[PDB]
Amino acid sequence: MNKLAVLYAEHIATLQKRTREIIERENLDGVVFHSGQAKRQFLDDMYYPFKVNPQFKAWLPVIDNPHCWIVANGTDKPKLIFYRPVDFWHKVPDEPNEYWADYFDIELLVKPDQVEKLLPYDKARFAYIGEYLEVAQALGFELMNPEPVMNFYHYHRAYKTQYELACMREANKIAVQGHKAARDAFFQGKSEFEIQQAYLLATQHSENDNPYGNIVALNENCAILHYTHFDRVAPATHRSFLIDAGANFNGYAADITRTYDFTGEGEFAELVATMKQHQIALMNQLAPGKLYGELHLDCHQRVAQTLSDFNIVDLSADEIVAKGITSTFFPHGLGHHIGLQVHDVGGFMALRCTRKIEANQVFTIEPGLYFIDSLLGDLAATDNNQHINWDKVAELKPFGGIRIEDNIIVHEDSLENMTRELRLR
Amino acid sequence: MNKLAVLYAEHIATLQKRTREIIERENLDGVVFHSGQAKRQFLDDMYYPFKVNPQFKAWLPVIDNPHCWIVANGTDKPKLIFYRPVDFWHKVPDEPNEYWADYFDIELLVKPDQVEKLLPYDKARFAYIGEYLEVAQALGFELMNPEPVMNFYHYHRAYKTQYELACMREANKIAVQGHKAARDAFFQGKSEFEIQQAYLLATQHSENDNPYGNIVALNENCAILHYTHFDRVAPATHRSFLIDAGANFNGYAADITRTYDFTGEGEFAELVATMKQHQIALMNQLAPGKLYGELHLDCHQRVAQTLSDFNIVDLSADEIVAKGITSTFFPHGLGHHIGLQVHDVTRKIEANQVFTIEPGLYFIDSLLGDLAATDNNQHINWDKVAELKPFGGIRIEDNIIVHEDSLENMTRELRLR
Amino acid sequence: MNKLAVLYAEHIATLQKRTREIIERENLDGVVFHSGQAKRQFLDDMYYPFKVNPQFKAWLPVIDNPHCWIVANGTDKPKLIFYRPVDFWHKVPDEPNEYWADYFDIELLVKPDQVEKLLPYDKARFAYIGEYLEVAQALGFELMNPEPVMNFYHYHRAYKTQYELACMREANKIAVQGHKAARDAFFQGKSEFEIQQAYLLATQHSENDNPYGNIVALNENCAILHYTHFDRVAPATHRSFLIDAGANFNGYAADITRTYDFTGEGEFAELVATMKQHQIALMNQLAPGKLYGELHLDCHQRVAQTLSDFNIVDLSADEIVAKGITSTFFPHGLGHHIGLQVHDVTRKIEANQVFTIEPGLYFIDSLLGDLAATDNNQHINWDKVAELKPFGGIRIEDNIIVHEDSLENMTRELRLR
Ligand SMILES: CC(C)NP(=O)(O)NC(C)C
Ligand SMILES: CC(C)NP(=O)(O)NC(C)C
Ligand SMILES: CC(C)NP(=O)(O)NC(C)C
Ligand SMILES: [Mn+2]
Ligand SMILES: [Mn+2]
Ligand SMILES: [Mn+2]
Ligand SMILES: [Mn+2]
Ligand SMILES: [Mn+2]
Ligand SMILES: [Mn+2]
Ligand SMILES: [Mn+2]
Ligand SMILES: [Mn+2]
Ligand SMILES: [Mn+2]
Ligand SMILES: [Mn+2]
Ligand SMILES: [Mn+2]
Repeated sequence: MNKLAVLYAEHIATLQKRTREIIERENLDGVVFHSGQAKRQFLDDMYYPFKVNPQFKAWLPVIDNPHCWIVANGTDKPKLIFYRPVDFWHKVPDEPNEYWADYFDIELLVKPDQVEKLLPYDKARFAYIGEYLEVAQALGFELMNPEPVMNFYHYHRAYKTQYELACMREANKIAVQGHKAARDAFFQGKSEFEIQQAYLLATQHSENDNPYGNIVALNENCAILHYTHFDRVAPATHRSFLIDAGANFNGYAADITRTYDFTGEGEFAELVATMKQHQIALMNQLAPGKLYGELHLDCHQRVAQTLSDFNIVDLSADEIVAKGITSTFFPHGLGHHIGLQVHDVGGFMALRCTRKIEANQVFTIEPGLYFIDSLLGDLAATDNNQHINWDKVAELKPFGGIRIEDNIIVHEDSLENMTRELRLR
Repeated sequence: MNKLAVLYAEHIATLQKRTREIIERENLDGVVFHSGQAKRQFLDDMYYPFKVNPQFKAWLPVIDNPHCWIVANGTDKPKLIFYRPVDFWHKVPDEPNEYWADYFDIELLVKPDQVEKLLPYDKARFAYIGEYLEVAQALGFELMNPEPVMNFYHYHRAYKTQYELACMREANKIAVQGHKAARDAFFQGKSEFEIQQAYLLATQHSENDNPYGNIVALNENCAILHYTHFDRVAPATHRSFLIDAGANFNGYAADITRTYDFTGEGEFAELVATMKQHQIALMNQLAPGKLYGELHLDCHQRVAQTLSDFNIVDLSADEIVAKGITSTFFPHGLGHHIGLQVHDVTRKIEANQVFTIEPGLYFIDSLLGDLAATDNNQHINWDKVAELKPFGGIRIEDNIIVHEDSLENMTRELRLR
Repeated sequence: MNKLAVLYAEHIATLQKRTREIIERENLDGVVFHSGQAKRQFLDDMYYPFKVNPQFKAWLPVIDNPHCWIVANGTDKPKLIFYRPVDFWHKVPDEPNEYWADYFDIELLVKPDQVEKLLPYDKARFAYIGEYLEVAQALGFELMNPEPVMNFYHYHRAYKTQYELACMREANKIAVQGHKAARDAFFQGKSEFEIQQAYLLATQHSENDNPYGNIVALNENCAILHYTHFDRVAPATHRSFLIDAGANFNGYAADITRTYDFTGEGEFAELVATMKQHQIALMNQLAPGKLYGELHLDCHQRVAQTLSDFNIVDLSADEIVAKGITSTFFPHGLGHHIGLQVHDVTRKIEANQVFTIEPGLYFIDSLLGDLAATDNNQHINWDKVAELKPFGGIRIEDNIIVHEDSLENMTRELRLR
């Protein structure tokens, strides 16, 4: 059989159920999900890569097809207007024939402007869920992405079905295959660009195939949080390596990060090691009922406990915390839900210190320690400048920073660290 | 077909399951729910209006019928003993033939005394849930409203089934109709008595149909938190109007309050608009996991803020809260659960619970006098107090359903400004 | 009709469900539970008393039978290999014809070795849960107590099913009978040994039947937390008495502790009454969501308050908790989970869980001596310890079921004070 296919059946049933609750709560005849269209480059004839509407790939693993429409009410079989053009120019895939095809009443669409006769006769009562408000309005839809319907699905999107969890496991598997190849490459001393190419080859992913734009940084670039470029020339000296990169599976994202030392023995190599442990401990705290805010205060606690131990700051943890200086070394959140979207949706009425970690939710735990001169500077401009070992900073500054991020499934009974279980030390 | 009908199924199921968990926990063979009886007036042949046992209508929408009995163990089908006299004096109704009828095994009772026959022969382990202790004892029951069972059912009453929420929506619907007609009557310059008549006609409710005695206050009566009368004569001039009033549907209540300024302008009209903002802002703080306490505090802050911004108290918000002055302008709670009973049976907000959000701001003598004797007296703009005094007070209250994902303000979704 | 009979259905259903949910997650075709075997005494022909596999009885109440196996997946009716040998030397029980029988496909085993014939043909994706590894491997199994499967059931074992709650109620009932008989034996000045025999006779339990090894202590013995021996000879003088004993029902256990003062007046008697308070006060801070750690810290608080009130210590409750001396008069936990195992398999108290709130205050030389070698020696009222030491200590343990709507102290609801 197909473990995935057996899971899918329940996935559909879950979405169907949520579709019924919501159109009732808002008195709708049904919800229409538009996959989107391709965007044309200004004054050109080229297009940007296509990126499906999350709300559409939520139902099925069709992420590379524009002009597809889902119309459902939760009780009847959902309709799938599937775009399958015909023209010798582009290769034509066979009609939908995989396990999910059976769960929809599929109607083939050959021309994007022919969709109206395939849609409901009276559209006034169906909610349009998509980006092209103009096109919907032309077809007769009047309810444009109703906040109530959007927040509803978004709220439940935080609770991953079994098919979703399996999908995400697959995405993690592919992503580590590449996080290791990218590792080897760093140690072989290749450039950021070469390593990035290594990661793509190992994940069999094209650049536009991955969930977000990879961060492949070396030495001081590791401090650029949102580093996007890829130097083509390998640094003179290879010191530090930080790579934030994921992979995709049926529309679900993986979001892993790893920092490395080139040798594996100096101060920095030591710093990373602390972080790893800190990271794993923060990972170990996830449990239904916990408030993210607690793991937050604890991450910052551990940061300060690290800044004090490596004499980066000549104070104690409680004071680095208290005086409020841990944020200039760890300037971002500890984690975020993740699924169909890297920084996934959810939460009571459209990550907070108040939100509660619940079962079947997926998270990233990504604590970090960075030496970001811009942020480092503003610290020297306050009467805290005194309490810091600047000589120590410049001693590490050339390594940029550290980040370790895993993707963890939270079960009612336990934690499943997809990343580490796949053995990515 | 019938939306209420479908949801009812799950209602019964829920109640049946709630019942099982409890007769097992307390080792009972079943629970008996007595609709109640009609109270005769002293020395007279007249009676009081009938008021069904809450514990009884929790199961079905039969609220105008005395001498009715429900006996269930949560496992077997629930047993309904249905009072139904026969005679020419009173109009007799067609047998129970509505959606709910099928979920019970109905036994027609033609006379109150002719009931013991239909009840369980060995009422040893059956608990009697009702007001009529003696009547029960003489029948054979011994367990009288056994506390653990009452607190049990009452705990779970805070968690409404879908059926219940649908009933509540319908009651808010009716109640808003009335609230609109009431507002109209006010502006037409009618009297409290007349505004009240208007309300009853729009809601198609008789006075004894209200889930509670309406409050129809005009001008300074708006400061009487429990104003009971309806003046037959109208005010010389019309300034303010406060109406707290709801309605009923299948035993569920709506509890809605709205305040209005007659001219729509002046300081009071703006104070009501300020209040309306706070009310909505409070309603918007509701969310599963949260402590009502939190909302209570913020409400007092909102009052503190308003008191300062309008120059009622010459102190900053924090100054007004710190000195506990707010409580003399807003003496009651912020809200309560609502359901089968208007005031339904630290505490954390949770899904499927229905609350009222009723911030208020009033100018009450008793309390302003008590304030004048606390020395805070030399901190409040007694001129501004006297200026607004003639308006009485303000209160705005909605009924909100709290879903796991969002809020459903029944009252405002009905477009009752 | 019957009692447990009904609740059992839902018991099976639930374990079935939990099994489905786990075989799939671990990619297993099924799980096999081994009741166990009777261990033979070295070089002899006598055996140890049989002690069933918790994981095995977790399904049905067959705790005295070795060579029994359960094979399930969560979807198919569960498979039961019931060991039932035949021969004139032993009495032969009828075939399993009790309510729990029908929930299984029952295959009788007459000799152990003959088990391979009834077990899964391909044992590749079957997890063996038992302690007899070599026998498993020799049978074909390879998956021996896979950790993620063990941690699964155990996690859920913390949530009892109605049936399981019934069974535990019965256990508490029986235990309380024995706890009252034991109580009287104490006042009648009997020896530890006699008191125990009194407990056993009242609870109708043979020594090996009780959940754990009963602790029956008198005087200074009370300070020995794990007192295992029973004095055959009564104490010269009768001061104090601590008894930690429980019972067994269908595999479920009771674990109650009561401390007494012979005279019923005097420092100790007082100190005991107070402890009783703190125990009831704590038993009341039990509620879904409560953080054990908060209870545990509040207990140590009351302990420090008693150490200060009875002036055992010369410091304020807080300074006592401050210098952490409290850990020398209360060296053990505040409670634990209980169910199929006495010590059942930062944490929050959920509903449908069962806890043993068991606070205590003891005069252990072993620790007082350690404490006297610290600057705290400076604060301790030694002249007071010598006045209590002769009584050993105290411990009041109850078994409470946490429901979502309320709390249920089984022990106390049974009348044991
Ligand atoms: C770019 C983004 C996907 N990486 P991240 O959100 O996991 N961590 C940030 C803070 C760099
Ligand atoms: C009379 C009662 C139903 N109104 P209320 O409880 O909503 N507000 C009170 C505080 C005046
Ligand atoms: C022997 C054991 C079952 N008793 P307990 O664990 O409840 N208390 C300890 C401190 C003796
Ligand atoms: Mn079709
Ligand atoms: Mn950016
Ligand atoms: Mn990342
Ligand atoms: Mn991330
Ligand atoms: Mn009870
Ligand atoms: Mn009153
Ligand atoms: Mn009201
Ligand atoms: Mn109210
Ligand atoms: Mn021991
Ligand atoms: Mn014990
Ligand atoms: Mn114990």
